[PDB]
Amino acid sequence: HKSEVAHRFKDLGEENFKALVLIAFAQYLQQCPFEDHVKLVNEVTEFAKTCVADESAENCDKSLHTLFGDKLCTVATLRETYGEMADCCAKQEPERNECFLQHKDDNPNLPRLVRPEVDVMCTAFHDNEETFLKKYLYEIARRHPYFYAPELLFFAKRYKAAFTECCQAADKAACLLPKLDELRDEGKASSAKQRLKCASLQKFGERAFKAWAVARLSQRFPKAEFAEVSKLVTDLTKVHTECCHGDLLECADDRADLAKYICENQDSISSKLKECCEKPLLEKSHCIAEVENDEMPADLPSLAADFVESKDVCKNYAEAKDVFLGMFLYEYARRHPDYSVVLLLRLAKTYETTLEKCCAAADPHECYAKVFDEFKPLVEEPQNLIKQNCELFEQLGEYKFQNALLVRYTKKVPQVSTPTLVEVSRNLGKVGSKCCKHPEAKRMPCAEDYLSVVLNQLCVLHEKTPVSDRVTKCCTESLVNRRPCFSALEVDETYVPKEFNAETFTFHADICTLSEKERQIKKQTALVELVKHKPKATKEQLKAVMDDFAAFVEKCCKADDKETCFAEEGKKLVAASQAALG
Ligand SMILES: CCCCCCCCCC(=O)O
Ligand SMILES: CCCCCCCCCC(=O)O
Ligand SMILES: CCCCCCCCCC(=O)O
Repeated sequence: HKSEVAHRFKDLGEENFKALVLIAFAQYLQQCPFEDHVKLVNEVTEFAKTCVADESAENCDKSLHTLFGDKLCTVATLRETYGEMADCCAKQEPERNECFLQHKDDNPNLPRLVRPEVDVMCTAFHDNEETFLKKYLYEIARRHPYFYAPELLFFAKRYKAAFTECCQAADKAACLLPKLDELRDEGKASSAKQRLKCASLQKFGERAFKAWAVARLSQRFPKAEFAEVSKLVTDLTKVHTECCHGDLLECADDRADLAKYICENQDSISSKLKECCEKPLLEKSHCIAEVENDEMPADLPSLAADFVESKDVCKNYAEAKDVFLGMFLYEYARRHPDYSVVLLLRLAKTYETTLEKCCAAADPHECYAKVFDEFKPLVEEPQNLIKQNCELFEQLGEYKFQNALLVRYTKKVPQVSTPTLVEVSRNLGKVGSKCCKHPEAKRMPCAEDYLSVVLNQLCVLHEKTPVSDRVTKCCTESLVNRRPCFSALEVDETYVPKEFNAETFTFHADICTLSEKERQIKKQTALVELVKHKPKATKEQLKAVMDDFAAFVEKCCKADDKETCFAEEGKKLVAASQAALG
């Protein structure tokens, strides 16, 4: 066109336009004050309007990149607030922007964001909802500089809706709070999955990512043709590459184009792309990305036919080893939307391995014959894992469930810090409630989805401060094998118990007046230390100590005399127990 600005303005809309302009400036200039950005966004929104009136207007022709970088350098403090960054402003653009991208901090040093009181929020909301929302958007944006802007703007709207529906309720806290807590987990998972994808794309390479994308796309569009899927796995991979790099404009467009393409060729891909394809430009890609699995064709051959019996398996495989393996995935994946992608990748690598051992010997069509027999154990393991954990989560609550995990993982890796153990066992438990809620069909995939980021967080920390060689083995190990590795660790027999400390087992009646949250975290932290001290304790010897401690609290946090019963009856328990546990 002529005016790239006008086009995007007209396209996006004043409302979404200003929101994104802010998020953008916020992600680059993570240090300037809110008041500073609003001024920028306004100066910018005013310009764009100029172009929407007359495209020939000065600069209305300039490239978005050029215009953007021009304003960033309009920041005087730049040199003292950012210093080195102010140096980028001295280059021709290809480099100037490339320069900017570099000085983007992934993990800056800002004060953790504290959640005000429901009523303080609801009032701020009502008084001036624009600057209240804009201000909070600016706070999130600057802390997560690589979060895909449009997706962030999409959470924003989900936030604006919780306050709208809740701030008008009798019990605003019972309404809002459980909503903010959810939005928080989702937003945190989302940012972790993005970061996780770029990490793997660089660590493991284009091949692995393409293999992942194939199995992934085959489950959703089981009707599209492998040629169609390859077309998409190719573009898709190009999209993450650019998005990961950091350029929002490039990333934004790449996503736009691929979304349009998918829509025009709807029929060739899936039947469920109905809604997503009618939605506006800003929601299309996101919608499609979340879309539901199209139904898998009823009449289709068997796999053993084309991949087990066939005496060409080796001829076609050697002709092009990757295109053939991708076919196996495409074929196996669209037949199993109930499998986790990592399970699929686990099979493809098992197939690839035997295919290499058999196409090089006597009579292969007989070497790789008992291959599907090798898949059984691989499949049965995660399945049984889900069954056993969802069946137990049904016997004990989410809390009494998390505790069981606590015991399990502390015995596996006692070395791990206690606050870390709790955080992890906590998260895992939550994964237990959102996934065990689906039928045997959507379980495995649900689990892998959450587990991935959870497990990755565990490694990200451990990375910073290693503590166990065992976690490091599983963590730096195969991404496809991370989970299995951990489920594999056995009770650490090496580990030498920690010296007793009653201070660590000194509870004061304050626990009587603590939110169910702090109450648990309190009892749960003790539980961890308890096992770190006596790791050979049984579930019997432990269910006992836990139950005794159970009634105990009811006896003093409800007695006319409090902190006494907590010091007299307590002295008795730490004693009875100390002995009960050899
Ligand atoms: C912002 C990255 C923080 C990582 C935390 C991931 C959220 C845990 C997922 C969940 O249990 O709901
Ligand atoms: C294992 C091959 C690496 C491909 C990267 C896939 C990362 C997706 C992580 C997830 O969301 O679960
Ligand atoms: C230190 C954190 C403990 C790691 C737990 C990893 C989860 C594996 C799932 C399971 O087998 O239950």
